[PDB]
Amino acid sequence: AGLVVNDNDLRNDLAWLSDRGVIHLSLSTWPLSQEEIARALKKAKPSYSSEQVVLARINQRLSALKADFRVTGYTSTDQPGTPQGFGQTQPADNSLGLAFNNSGEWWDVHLQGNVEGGERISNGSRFNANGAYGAVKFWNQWLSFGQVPQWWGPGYEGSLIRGDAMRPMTGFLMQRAEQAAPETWWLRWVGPWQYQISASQMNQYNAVPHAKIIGGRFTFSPIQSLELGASRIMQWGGKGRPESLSNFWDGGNQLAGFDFKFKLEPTLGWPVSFYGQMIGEDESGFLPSANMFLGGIEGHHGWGKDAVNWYLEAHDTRTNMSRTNYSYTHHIYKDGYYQQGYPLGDAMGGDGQLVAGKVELITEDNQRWSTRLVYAKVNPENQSINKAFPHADTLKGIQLGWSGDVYQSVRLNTSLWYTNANNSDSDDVGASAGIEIPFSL
Ligand SMILES: CCCCCCCCCCCC
Ligand SMILES: CCCCCCCCCCCC
Ligand SMILES: CCCCCCCCCCCC
Ligand SMILES: CCCCCCCCCCCC
Ligand SMILES: CCCCCCCCCCCC
Ligand SMILES: CCCCCCCCCCCC
Ligand SMILES: CCCCCCCCCCCC
Ligand SMILES: CCCCCCCC
Ligand SMILES: CCCCCCCC
Ligand SMILES: CCCCCCCC
Ligand SMILES: CCCCCCCC
Ligand SMILES: CCCCCCCC
Ligand SMILES: CCCCCC
Ligand SMILES: CCCCCC
Ligand SMILES: CCCCCC
Ligand SMILES: CCCCCC
Ligand SMILES: CCCCCC
Repeated sequence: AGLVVNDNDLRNDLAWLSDRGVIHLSLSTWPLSQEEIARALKKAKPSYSSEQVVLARINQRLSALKADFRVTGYTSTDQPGTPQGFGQTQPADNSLGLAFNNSGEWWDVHLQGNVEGGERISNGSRFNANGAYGAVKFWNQWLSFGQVPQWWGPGYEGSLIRGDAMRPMTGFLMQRAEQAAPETWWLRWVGPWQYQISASQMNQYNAVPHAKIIGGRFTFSPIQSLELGASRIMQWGGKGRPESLSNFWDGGNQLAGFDFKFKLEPTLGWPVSFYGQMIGEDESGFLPSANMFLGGIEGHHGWGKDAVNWYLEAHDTRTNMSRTNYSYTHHIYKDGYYQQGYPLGDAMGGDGQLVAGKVELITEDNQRWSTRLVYAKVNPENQSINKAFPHADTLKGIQLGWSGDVYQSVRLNTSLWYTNANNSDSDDVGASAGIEIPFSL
């Protein structure tokens, strides 16, 4: 029960089911309420065997994720050269995680400890409690405290406003549990809708210590084919900053924009969707300005009993696809829209252009083969505020992956990549490998 933070295997399986019309479920605001996954599963309409295979995997995964005790591990030769997608940015070359889990009807507790080797992202200590939260449920709302990662929007490679490519921040978070449409007769048109609010404290944020990220996101689906999102973030507070309830208003540094996802299955019967996101650095009342852009197209197919996932996605984190040295920059918050050098927005940082494609096959067996190509111009102004991509570079890379159960429930995750670069700080070739061991108590 409770929150379900960024998992990549889960998301792709849910997205497959959703875009094929077998379930109806928003996947553009993480973490997801499990109670909302459960509801969509109870009104699931499969018609192929491939679809029953994927379906059965959903609860199996949530059992894995929320097992009483869970040991996780990651090791690698080096940092990947290209930026990584949803659920795929590791903060160190070598990691080891121990988590105690417990949840019920009205509670979710995830006590997570991590120890690290060969830091990529800076920290106070090689020990940390990232991902660690406790949550309680009341009146269909989940209230959470901890270091919970989020994902805001329909993109697979990044969120332009609140992503994953950075250490999760300590704070409060609130959400609907079940996300049904409003009962009120004159609001029933809105459809399934969801809010997320969060107040967080930035870590080691030099230029203005203890800076807060306060934010809000709203989504709704008026028709099964269209989801619409809105989200806003303000960088606020800190040492030498106004921190009054008064100064805290909306009328700091702001980011704000919209996203959408349009499913084609309900009309053309194609298990294909397209999506977009537009976040701006300034706000013209109702619309944003100084805009970063993101768009993509995704498909989801059955083979025999196997499943195939693919997406093609383009990002532009310049200002209006031309102007540089303003995206993820600020004049008060001078370290920019980054924690410990790593972007709170898109994995690239600001002023970046990115096209990426990914295909993956998933066996009945639940082996998962993947292939990923990417082209990326990054940090053209060699901005120090971005430690993810310190230098102006053009990246042309390929990344292969394999996921599979090795022994009973012990799962192994490998990766292998090559990156053509002009001035990277990481080996042109490398390989990583992760492990998951769930235990009962
Ligand atoms: C003390 C240094 C951190 C511990 C690193 C352990 C990494 C092993 C992961 C194995 C996965 C195959
Ligand atoms: C000492 C740390 C080195 C860890 C490198 C392990 C990478 C193995 C993955 C192989 C996949 C093809
Ligand atoms: C068996 C009941 C255990 C409930 C523990 C939950 C306490 C953590 C809540 C923190 C949310 C702000
Ligand atoms: C039923 C279809 C099975 C064929 C799958 C072969 C293609 C996977 C290639 C993986 C390369 C990383
Ligand atoms: C079972 C489908 C054929 C397997 C193709 C092997 C290629 C090795 C890719 C390894 C990626 C980590
Ligand atoms: C029946 C389950 C056994 C599967 C074992 C697969 C081992 C893959 C290891 C490859 C590491 C590079
Ligand atoms: C300095 C560049 C050397 C990179 C060595 C790591 C690559 C290991 C991947 C292949 C495993 C068989
Ligand atoms: C057996 C239940 C343990 C719950 C721990 C909660 C910590 C606040
Ligand atoms: C079902 C009653 C619980 C209300 C708790 C309110 C938390 C601020
Ligand atoms: C059964 C209702 C539990 C409410 C918990 C609220 C704690 C803040
Ligand atoms: C169960 C509460 C976890 C809080 C961890 C945050 C400390 C930085
Ligand atoms: C059932 C009425 C809910 C009120 C919230 C309306 C969502 C925009
Ligand atoms: C550099 C070490 C490579 C290990 C591959 C199994
Ligand atoms: C009853 C709806 C609550 C929304 C909290 C912002
Ligand atoms: C309460 C959600 C706020 C989102 C506004 C864009
Ligand atoms: C028969 C399918 C071939 C797939 C090549 C990647
Ligand atoms: C991504 C592999 C091709 C790189 C050479 C331009």
